[PDB]
Amino acid sequence: KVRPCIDLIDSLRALGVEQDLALPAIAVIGDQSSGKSSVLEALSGVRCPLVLKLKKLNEDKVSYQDYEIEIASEVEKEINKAQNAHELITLEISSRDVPDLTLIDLPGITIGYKIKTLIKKYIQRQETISLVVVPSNVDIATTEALSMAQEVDPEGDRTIGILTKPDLVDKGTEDKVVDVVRNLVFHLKKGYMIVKCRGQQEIQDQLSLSEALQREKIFFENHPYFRDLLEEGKATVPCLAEKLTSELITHICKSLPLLENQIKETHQRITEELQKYGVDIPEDENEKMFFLSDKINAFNQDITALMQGEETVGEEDIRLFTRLRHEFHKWSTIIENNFQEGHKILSRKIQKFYRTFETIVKQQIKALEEPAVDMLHTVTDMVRLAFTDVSIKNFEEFFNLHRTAKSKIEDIRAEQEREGEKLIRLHFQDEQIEEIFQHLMAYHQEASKRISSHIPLIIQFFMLQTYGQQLQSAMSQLSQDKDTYSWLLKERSDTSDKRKFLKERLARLTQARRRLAQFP
Repeated sequence: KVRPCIDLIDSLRALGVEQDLALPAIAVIGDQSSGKSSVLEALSGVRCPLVLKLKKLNEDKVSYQDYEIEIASEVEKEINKAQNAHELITLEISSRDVPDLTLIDLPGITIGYKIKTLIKKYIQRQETISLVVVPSNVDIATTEALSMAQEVDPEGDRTIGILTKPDLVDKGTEDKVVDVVRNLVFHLKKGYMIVKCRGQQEIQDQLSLSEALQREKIFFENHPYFRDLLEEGKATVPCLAEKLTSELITHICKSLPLLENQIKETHQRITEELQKYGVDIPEDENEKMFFLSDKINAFNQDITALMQGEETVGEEDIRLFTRLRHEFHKWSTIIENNFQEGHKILSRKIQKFYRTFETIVKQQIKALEEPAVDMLHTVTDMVRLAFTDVSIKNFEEFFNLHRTAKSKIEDIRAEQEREGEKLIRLHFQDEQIEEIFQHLMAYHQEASKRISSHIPLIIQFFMLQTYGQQLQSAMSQLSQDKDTYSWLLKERSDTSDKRKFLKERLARLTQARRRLAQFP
């Protein structure tokens, strides 16, 4: 309760988690000449977002990005150095008088469009308490500070007001200031406080900061309007310090369960989104082999589905096997047309008044040779298209795997298609082997059937079965050649990087859980 509640969040902040996760905080809103700079001086005792981690010392540190310096006089120079070097700068101070309190200071309001958005970036989170610093003589209605605070915190339930430099309050309107601090104008759950600090003329001398601590108490003890606010514990820096730490702790404690609820669901969101980008490539050579082999197996199964007309397809389209059945139907029609036209051609020679007629049927049969070979070509093209479309679906992220697959797909096409043409072509050399009209016409039906049957079977044999077979064999052999694993498993840098960032994000999220679970 004492100090740990604060130690908790700040280390979660040091985790770099704050980008994935909202951490309980007091954000310090600065105005134009609000003198906020001086108020922090009062608490600390000594621009892109500054984190003030304050710890009060018996026994008796600055970090820009990764690096740090150690000592209290030198602090001023280290600050301005780090800046020149929107990223968090943390400052940890420890002395007997400094409060136990962590604040985050933002650039004061005034390329301005950007500062609002930076400020809004912190303020809009219901886990942020907006700590508004405005000079007390100016109307609070006009101040940009409150307006921002109000834009984000409509009900004033996460905002705290600091009125500054109560000297320059126009005489006659002291009671208006008192109504604001007493909460009578714009109502804040967490309230108002008023403080007096280092003005223009003392910052030039820079007389001692602890002497100023005694300069407040006599300003408020003697002031006729504000003496009443001190009796009510709403005036001075030491009072301000106590209230802030009281309020911070109350916030952190209130916030915890809704936060442990928030980390879980974020963890999920990252892990769900992490799924879409595959998995890591194993360091171990053997695990590498199993990884590649599994990838080969799924390619090889998608190829298999094609071979069997089993592959999963769209509602309108049809399976490759079926598309080849339609080619094969077109082919039968070609046989049918060839058969009858040969019938017409033969009657035009027999009643034109033996082996002259044998030759004529033979020529009618040979004419089918090119339809057959075209069909060979037409079908390999379909399968090649199919096989490469599988290689796309499986190996896009692994371009060498895809490159290699394509290469085999092409190499085995050239080989199988050659073999298929050979057998088709040779089939039409093997073929040279009114009672005459019939004998020839019956001979003609036999030959066609032979041809109508074998040609598709050869096409199917070489360009679908043997083709798929060999390719699968070829791919499966990649797993034997270990010194190519490094090349084959090279993957796209785009998704390779996307995964890398998420794993890092998820890592920091996991540490967070760990430290949060440790605390109770």
